[PDB]
Amino acid sequence: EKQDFVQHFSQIVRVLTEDEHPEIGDAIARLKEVLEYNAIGGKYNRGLTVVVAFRELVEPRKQDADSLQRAWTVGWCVELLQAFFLVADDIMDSSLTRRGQICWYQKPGVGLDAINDANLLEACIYRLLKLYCREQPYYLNLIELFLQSSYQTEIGQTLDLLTAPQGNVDLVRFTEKRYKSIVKYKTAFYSFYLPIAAAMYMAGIDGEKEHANAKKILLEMGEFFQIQDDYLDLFGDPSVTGKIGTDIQDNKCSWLVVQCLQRATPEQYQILKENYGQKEAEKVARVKALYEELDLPAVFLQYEEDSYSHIMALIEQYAAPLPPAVFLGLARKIYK
Amino acid sequence: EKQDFVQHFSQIVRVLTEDEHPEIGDAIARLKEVLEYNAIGGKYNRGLTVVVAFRELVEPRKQDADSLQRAWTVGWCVELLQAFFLVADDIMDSSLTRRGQICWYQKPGVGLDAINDANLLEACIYRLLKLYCREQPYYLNLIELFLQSSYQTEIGQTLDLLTAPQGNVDLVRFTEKRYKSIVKYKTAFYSFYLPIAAAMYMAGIDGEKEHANAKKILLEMGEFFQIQDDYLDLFGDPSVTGKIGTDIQDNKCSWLVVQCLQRATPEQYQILKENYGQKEAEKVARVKALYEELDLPAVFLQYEEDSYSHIMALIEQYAAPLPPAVFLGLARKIYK
Ligand SMILES: O=P(O)(O)C(O)(Cc1cccnc1)P(=O)(O)O
Ligand SMILES: O=P(O)(O)C(O)(Cc1cccnc1)P(=O)(O)O
Ligand SMILES: [Mg+2]
Ligand SMILES: [Mg+2]
Ligand SMILES: [Mg+2]
Ligand SMILES: [Mg+2]
Ligand SMILES: [Mg+2]
Ligand SMILES: [Mg+2]
Repeated sequence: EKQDFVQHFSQIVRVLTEDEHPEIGDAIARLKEVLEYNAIGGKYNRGLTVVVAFRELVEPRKQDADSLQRAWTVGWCVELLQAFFLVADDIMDSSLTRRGQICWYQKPGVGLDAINDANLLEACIYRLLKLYCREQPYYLNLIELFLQSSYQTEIGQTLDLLTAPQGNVDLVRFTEKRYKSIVKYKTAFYSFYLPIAAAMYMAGIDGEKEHANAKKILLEMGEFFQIQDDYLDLFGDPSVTGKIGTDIQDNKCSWLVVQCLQRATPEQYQILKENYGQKEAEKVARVKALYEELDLPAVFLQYEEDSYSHIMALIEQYAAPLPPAVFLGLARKIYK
Repeated sequence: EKQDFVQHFSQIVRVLTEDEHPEIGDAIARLKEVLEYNAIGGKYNRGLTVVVAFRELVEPRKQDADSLQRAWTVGWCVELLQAFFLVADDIMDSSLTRRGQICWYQKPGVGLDAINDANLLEACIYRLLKLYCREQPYYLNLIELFLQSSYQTEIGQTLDLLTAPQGNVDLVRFTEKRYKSIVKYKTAFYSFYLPIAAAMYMAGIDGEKEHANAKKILLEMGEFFQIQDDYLDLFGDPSVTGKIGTDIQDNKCSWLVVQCLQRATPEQYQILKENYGQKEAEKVARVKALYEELDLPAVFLQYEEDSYSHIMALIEQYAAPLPPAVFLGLARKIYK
C-alpha cells in the first residue's frame, strides 16, 4: 500500500508541472525540486490514512479507477500540507535535519527563500483538488477542511512559539493545561482528524455528529502522537527519527519538561532554570541527565500504555456507525 | 471612502478575534497584533478597488447594508493577502522598513516567527469569506480566485528570487522578456486583476470572456505599477514610499537594471558587474550614479506617458460592457 501510494507521486508531480506558458518554466522546475526534496522520504502515514479510510468507508461498487485516483490525490494533498508546515517549522525551530537529510532551508542556495517554497507547497493542495475533485459533491467540503485545518495548525504554532521565547526563562508557562492546548491545535487536527474527515466527506459522510464523534477519538490520538514526538526528540534514535532534536535548546513546552517540572525538587528546578533554553551542548546534557534521573523514559512508557487503553475506550464509545477498523488501524500504526 | 474602509477594520479585527475557547487566547491576542501592525498604514488602494468597483457594477437596488458589508470585507481580504505577501517578502528581501516603520520581522521578539504570522494572515482571508460570503452564489468563485491569485503570486516570487541569487553576478539573466514574466506573476494578478475580478463575481459577472477582457487591461496596469515600484525603490522619497530600497544590494531584476543593460557601454557594463548585487553603500552608489548618468529618471518618465496612452487604448478596446469608469479610476490612482 505504501509502495502504491508513493508510485502515484510521479503522476502528481507530472500534473503540477504541466503548466510549462514557457515563461514560468524555471519556477515550475524549482517547484519540482521543492516537491521532490520535501514531500518524499517520510513514512506517508497521513496520506495513506486517507486512502485506507476511503476503501473502508466507500461501498466497493463505488470505488472505480477514477474515484480511487481522487483518493490517492487527496492523500498526497494531506502530505503536501504536512510538507508546507515542516519546511516552515524547520526554519522557526532552527532545525538541522529532516527525514535523514539537511533541512531544505540549510541547503546552500535556498535559505530564507524556503519561505516562498513552502507557500507554493500549500498552493499545490488547491490546484490538485481543482484538477481532480472540482465536479465532485464534496469539493467545497474538502477545500474548507484543508483551510480550516491550516488555520488550526497555525494557531497551534503561534502558541508553541509564544510559550517558547528565545533567551527567556519560560518554566512558569510550562503547564499540562497549556501543553494540551498547544498539541490539540498544532498537531492533532491536521495529522489525524484531517485525513479521516477527508475520507468521510469523499464517502458522503457529512453529518456534524459523526464528524464530532470521529474528532473525539482522533484529537486524543493526535495528542499522544505529539507527546511521543516530544519524547523521541531527545530519547529517539536519530537513525530512526531522521531528525536532530532541538526542543531543549529552543525552550519548548515539551511533554518532557512539563513532566519534569511536576516531579523536580526545588534543587532540580534550579538546574532546569539554569540550563533549559540554551544552545550549549553541556547545558542541554544537564537537562537530559535530569530527565533520566527522574525516570522520564519509564514515565513515557507507562503513559503510552494508559493512553492506548484510553483511546480504545473512546473507540468503543464513539466509533459507531463507522467501522472500528478505521480507528484501530491508525492506533496500530502510532503505538507501533 | 478611504476613511470608511479603514473604519470597517475595527469590525474585521473583532470577528477574527471572537473565537476567544479561552485556550487559544494568547494566540488570538498575537493575531490582533499581527493584524494591527501589518494590514494598517498603507494607502488601501487594492481593498478600496473592490468596494469602488462593487458600487459601479452592482445595481444600486441590490446594494443593501449587508451586501455592502460583504464588499468591505472582501476588500479587506485583498489587503490581508497583500499583508501576507509583504511580511514574507520583507524577510526574503532583507528589507528594513515598511509603511514608515520597521519590518515586522525586525521587531525585537518576532524575527522568523513572522513566518507563522504571515500564514495566519492568509488564513484570515478564508475565515472572513466563510463568515460573510458562505451562503452567496459567488462563494466558491471567490475562494478559488484568492487561491489562484496566491499561487500566481508565489510563482512570480519564485522567479524573482531565482533571477536574483545572492552573491552571484546575474546580469545575463536580466532581460525585458524575463522582467515581464516576473512582474506579470508577482504583482499584476493580485494587485489589479484580483480586486476587480472579485467585485465582478460579487456582481454576477462570471463570464470567461468578460474576465479575460478585464484581465487584458489590468495585467498591463500591474506591469506599470511594478515598473513604478522599481523606479521608486531607488529614486523615490522614502518619507513618501515608507520603505528603504534594497533592489541593487539584493541583486534584483529591476526595470532599472534591465534598462541600464540595454544602454550601457562596455565600460559601463563592467561598472555594473563590479558593483551590482552587493551590500556595500559605496558600491550601491556607483550603480545609482550610472543610472543617473544614463538619464534613467528621464526614461522612466517617458515610459510612464507611453504606458498611460497604451492602457487607455486597451480600455477603449476591452472595457465594454463594463463601465470604463472602473478602469479609469484605477488609472488615475496609479499614474497619480
Ligand atoms: O517534526 P517536529 O519538528 O519534531 C514537529 O513535530 C513538527 C510540527 C510542525 C507543525 C505542527 N506540528 C508539529 P514539532 O512541533 O516541531 O516538535
Ligand atoms: O514592496 P516591495 O518590497 O517593493 C515589492 O513590490 C513587494 C512585492 C511583494 C510580493 C509580490 N510583489 C511585490 P517587490 O517585488 O519586493 O519589489
Ligand atoms: Mg520543529
Ligand atoms: Mg515546531
Ligand atoms: Mg518535535
Ligand atoms: Mg520586497
Ligand atoms: Mg520582493
Ligand atoms: Mg520594490
